[PDB]
Amino acid sequence: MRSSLAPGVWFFRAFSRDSWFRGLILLLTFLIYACYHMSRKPISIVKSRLHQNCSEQIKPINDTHSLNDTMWCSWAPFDKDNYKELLGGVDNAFLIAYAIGMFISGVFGERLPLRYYLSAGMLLSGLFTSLFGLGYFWNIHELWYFVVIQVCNGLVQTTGWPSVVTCVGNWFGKGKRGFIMGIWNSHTSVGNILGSLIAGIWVNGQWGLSFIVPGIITAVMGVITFLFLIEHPEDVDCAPPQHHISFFGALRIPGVVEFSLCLLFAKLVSYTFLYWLPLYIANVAHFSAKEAGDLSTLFDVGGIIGGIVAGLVSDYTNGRATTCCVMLILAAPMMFLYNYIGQDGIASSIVMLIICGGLVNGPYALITTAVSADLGTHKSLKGNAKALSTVTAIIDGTGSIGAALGPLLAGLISPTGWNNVFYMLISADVLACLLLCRLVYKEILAWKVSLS
Amino acid sequence: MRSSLAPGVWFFRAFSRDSWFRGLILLLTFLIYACYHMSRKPISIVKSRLHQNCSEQIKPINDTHSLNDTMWCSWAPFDKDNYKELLGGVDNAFLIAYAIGMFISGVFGERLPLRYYLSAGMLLSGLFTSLFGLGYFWNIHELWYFVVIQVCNGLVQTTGWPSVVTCVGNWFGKGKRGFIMGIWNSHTSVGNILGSLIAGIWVNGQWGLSFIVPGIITAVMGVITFLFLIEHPEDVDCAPPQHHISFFGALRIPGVVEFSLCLLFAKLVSYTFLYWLPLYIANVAHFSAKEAGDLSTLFDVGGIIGGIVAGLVSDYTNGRATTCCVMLILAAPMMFLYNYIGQDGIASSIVMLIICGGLVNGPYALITTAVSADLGTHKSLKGNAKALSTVTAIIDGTGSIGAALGPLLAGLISPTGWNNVFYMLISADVLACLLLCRLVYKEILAWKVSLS
Ligand SMILES: O=P(O)(O)OC[C@H]1O[C@H](O)[C@H](O)[C@@H](O)[C@@H]1O
Ligand SMILES: O=P(O)(O)OC[C@H]1O[C@H](O)[C@H](O)[C@@H](O)[C@@H]1O
Repeated sequence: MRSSLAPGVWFFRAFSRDSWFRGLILLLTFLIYACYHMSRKPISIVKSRLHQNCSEQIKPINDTHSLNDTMWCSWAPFDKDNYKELLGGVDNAFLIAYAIGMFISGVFGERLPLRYYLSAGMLLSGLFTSLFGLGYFWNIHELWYFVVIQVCNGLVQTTGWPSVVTCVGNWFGKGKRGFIMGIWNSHTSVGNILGSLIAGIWVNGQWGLSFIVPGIITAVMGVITFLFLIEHPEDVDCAPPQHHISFFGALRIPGVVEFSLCLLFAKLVSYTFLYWLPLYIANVAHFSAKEAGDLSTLFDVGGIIGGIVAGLVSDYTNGRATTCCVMLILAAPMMFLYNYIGQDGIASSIVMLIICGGLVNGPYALITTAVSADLGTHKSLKGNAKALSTVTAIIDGTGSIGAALGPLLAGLISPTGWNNVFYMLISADVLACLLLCRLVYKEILAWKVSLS
Repeated sequence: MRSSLAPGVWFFRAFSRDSWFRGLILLLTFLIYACYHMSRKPISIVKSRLHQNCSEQIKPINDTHSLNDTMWCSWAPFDKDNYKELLGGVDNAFLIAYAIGMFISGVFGERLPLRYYLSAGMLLSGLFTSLFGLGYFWNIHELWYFVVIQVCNGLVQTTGWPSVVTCVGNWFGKGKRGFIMGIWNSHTSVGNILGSLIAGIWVNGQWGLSFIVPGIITAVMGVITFLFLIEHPEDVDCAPPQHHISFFGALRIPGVVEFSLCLLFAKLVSYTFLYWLPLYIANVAHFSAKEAGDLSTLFDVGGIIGGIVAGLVSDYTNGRATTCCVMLILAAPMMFLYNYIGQDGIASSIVMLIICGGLVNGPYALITTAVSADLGTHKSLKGNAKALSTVTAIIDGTGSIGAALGPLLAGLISPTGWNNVFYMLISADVLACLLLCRLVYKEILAWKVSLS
């Protein structure tokens, strides 16, 4: 009768029954959509391996050249002078089929059960990623094989996000916001920050195992999701969350017509860093393809902090739009200085990657809730759920056209120098920071009430 | 309303509230007493490193010899011809202080709370194990340092077992027996089978990190036990388990006087294999000290199977004594054949280690319950709890004198050849299989009732 309860189980018994079921559904859907971004990454890390320089390459013992070849280093379709323009098509042959997939998944998406539709997405997303890596063993040398695998990997892998938002919205109720779901939104950057560390291993050597291993980890987390997913909280009998064509008319609203071209510009800037940075940092600093991949991750370790800090500060100050304009208008001088003096001493680049990763990938997770907060208050009121569904089908529609216009435009300027790429990416942030004609003009208008 | 419950959570919701609390207390006390046996092991794996042969050793670049030395391979007290007799004292300077510690812990043991007495045992058991390994960095060359560390590591590490049996006996109630606690009794062999794989790493080279790392893993599982230990099931309000000097007179009973000298012989045989086998297998097969340590584990992977099979078969057949005499009387020809033709072709030794590990370490976990079942039925009946406590203080008393007589006797015969060691270990099994004058004569007596 002398020994009391231990501190561990006395801590663990404080939490209610509901607060464990709304607590493991964050740990499930964290590791689901992190494993999606781990799958999408290694096409962007192996680009400095499919074409390379035979001058620094040692001569082979096995005679596979004809003494004037210099094409036995390169993989075979990516061999000529256009190794940057024939690869910028393979980069968005995934993204165009992804942008069509997000639009079709707004029709045939709710008509299937969620656990049978998310787990058959993570299995056919781990199949088609690895058929891209089995091209190394079957030594297929054709451009028309590596594209159809991408156009079918883009159309399958769109089952990830519109299932995760419903699985969390059934437990928490359409737009929670706090410190916990500020941590949960780093699930799309943890995926990139360990999709480069895992895939990087096999690069120098047999690169076919850079696509097979993240094509099997996604296939196993497609089984774990099939065994342990709970859609609606009435299943385990927990508590429900506590509650709170017309297209031509939709262009007449003073809303969408200036935010559709603000999600187009924002994602340009983020996705060209997602894809073409492990080739830039290998081409300028003259590293290998393991030192190019592992150095990039310091962009994402700033992308985490830029999502935490801008989420807290926009909760201390009411209105989540005036803290996006500051970071967008401040990102441009930092990436100009990073192109200016950021590739000689590593103490400069380890600072500059983290700063231009905080300032670019920060507001990316914030401007969507910022604009959806404004479009809730209109003459077309909150009761018209179909009207808000259609006018938020448009914004996230052109948001994914800004995806496909990123690396396609980056893979045609890049043979004319890298500096012209950063002029475009600096001009795009200032063209994207023109949301202030509406949201900032309303938010500073409502701060004079602090005088009263 | 179409998606049902998943198979995973529908499986997990079948088990009652009590069956998780009596289910994690096996997973805690498995990893506690496995981490004790991981700590005790690496003195037995590094013995082929503290003294070695300079003939196969390459000559050093740094001049640390005087051209006739041949003692710069050896560690400094273990250098002369008696490197097997000065090490057999360090082997049981742990075990004598352990045998005194088990007897003192029958007096001052219940007078402390269990969670404060098991967690200060796994911390002062990870301190004094690692002070033996800090002798490599402080390069102390003295026999009188490595013994006092052992005589204080033996006296502390006796807090392990008489706390684990009370922590399980409060939940399950003095002697459960089934397939689950047949698996739980392999916790003393999983510790040896991963105390050789972990410690083996640093042997060839800096052997001081063969004692520091299992001196820190025990120190961390001394914290995990401090946070998550539950003694009595009235603490979390589960269900209680369902229930069922006099020393000179204790020698007059027809019991103890022939089982005290049966636990003395049984543990001799097991402990000389626990300690002196990674030196035998390095000395005969002429391996290194990583191939000697990793080959030994195939003894313990037979020690697991010999504990599972003899636990099931003694439940299919009533009476747990006639299945111990078979394995003890059959172990002797197999270890004779293992000394005869078991060190030339590895396909022979990989069979023979597993067979003489099943037949030797099998009944070790079974004869104690076999004798405690018989001593429950006597004229001194089950009500006299102090009488059974005293007459089971004697059997487990001399059980630990059989510990200290093992490696001490093995470290004085071993400079006269290894074959004379196996003659002693073959004679000890036949001298230990003379329990049949009492238990087998009673058990075959009660099988004629199967005729009626
Ligand atoms: O993860 P993606 O495919 O880039 O989708 C982008 C969506 O997820 C991000 O992580 C943000 O949480 C959302 O603001 C954004 O709409
Ligand atoms: O684990 P040891 O210190 O060798 O203690 C020996 C005790 O534990 C073994 O694993 C068996 O379960 C018991 O029959 C034995 O009495």
